[PDB]
Amino acid sequence: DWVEVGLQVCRQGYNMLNLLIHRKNLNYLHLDYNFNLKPVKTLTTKERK
RNA sequence: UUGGAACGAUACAGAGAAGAUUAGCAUGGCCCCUGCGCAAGGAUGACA
Repeated sequence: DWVEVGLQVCRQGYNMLNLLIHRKNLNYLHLDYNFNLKPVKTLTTKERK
């Protein structure tokens, strides 16, 4: 069903973007399920860079 | 007891300013001046 494929692709794209986010083993950027990227805390300027 | 992280965390410190800084004397250069030495050289005074 097309809805099932859409859900699968949304989950797979979330997984791929999550893999890209934790590329350099940095865990202070969180990607929600609505695909909004936000820091998990008040990140320092070096970590922001 | 044994693992995450280790380009991190914390601790200390944080003037992340700006610099070869600055006073005296002697040397050295130049022009005199003064004294002495050295090598010569000028002009001049003096009777029986």
